[PDB]
Amino acid sequence: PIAQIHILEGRSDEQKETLIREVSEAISRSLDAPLTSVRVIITEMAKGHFGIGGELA
Amino acid sequence: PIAQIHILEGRSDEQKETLIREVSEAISRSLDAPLTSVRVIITEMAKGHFGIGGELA
Amino acid sequence: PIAQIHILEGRSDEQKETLIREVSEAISRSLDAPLTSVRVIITEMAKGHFGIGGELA
Amino acid sequence: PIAQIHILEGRSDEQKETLIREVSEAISRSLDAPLTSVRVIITEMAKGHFGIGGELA
Amino acid sequence: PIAQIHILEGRSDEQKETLIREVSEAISRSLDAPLTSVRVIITEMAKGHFGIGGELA
Amino acid sequence: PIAQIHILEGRSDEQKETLIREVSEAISRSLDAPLTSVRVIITEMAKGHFGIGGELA
Repeated sequence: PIAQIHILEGRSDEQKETLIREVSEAISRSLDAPLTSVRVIITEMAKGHFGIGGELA
Repeated sequence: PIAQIHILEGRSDEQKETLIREVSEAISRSLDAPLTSVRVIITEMAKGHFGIGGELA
Repeated sequence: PIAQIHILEGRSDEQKETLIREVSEAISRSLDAPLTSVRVIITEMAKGHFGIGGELA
Repeated sequence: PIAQIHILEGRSDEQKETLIREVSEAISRSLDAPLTSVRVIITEMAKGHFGIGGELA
Repeated sequence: PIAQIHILEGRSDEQKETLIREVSEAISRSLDAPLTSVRVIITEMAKGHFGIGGELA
Repeated sequence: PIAQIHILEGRSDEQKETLIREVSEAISRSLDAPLTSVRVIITEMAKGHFGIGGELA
């Protein structure tokens, strides 16, 4: 499986490193698929590039 | 709804702020869905990262 | 500009046609870009594929 | 945060429901983000649309 | 490298198989990357979901 | 067709320029579609934003 997560900028390297592993584990557990086949892509968004209800977050 | 718009870099903060609101309004109008449920993601592409007809824009 | 809009399935072809035109006009307006240069992708989501808070919405 | 997970088709609704909840809880854990603010998109891939090394896997 | 290719539906399995192999070989060539490390995703678009200039193309 | 390729950062401008053309040619050949209708988006990922098997590449 291939997961792309869109998150707001500001997180540290450690939180994003935990994000990749815990999500890959949750995908491997829920789908009974090999952990080694799971790939995770983290995409950071600037505050001016993400909107909720037509307004910036 | 969740909209991701791929645009070329070079726009100002104001044009992208208008982009998020006007697109979210157009999605809310066309789908009769609550404006607050609409999310918009702006993804900027460098000139060397976007091609048309096999050539750079 | 290229826009991909994730929406829950269930809309008619007429509503999804309205969604493409209203969003394209909104993108062309906010960025002062040629309308013919704007492309919109509609990606439908089944009720079993979209979640909010880990729960299927 | 918004997550889009590309998986090969074939899973049941119960497995894809488990996938949405376990991933959302993993994202909320790693980023200390509100669970209700996490959205997950499941995009199924036919066996004829996914390739590894130019060969259909 | 991971490639997602949005195409209008209608192609045969043989053409979409050719598309995956030719693109993977092109990516492996340009980046000097291992072919087995290249994955290609084909995302079909209905004629009612793709627009050019706000009009369904 | 619209192709988005997720590649690791570190490539030069020339390798990415070759990537756009060779992939657009492979898409145009495999689908018998006009080369001018093919668009390619290159998305770079930092080393801390891409995982394989729950670990960083």
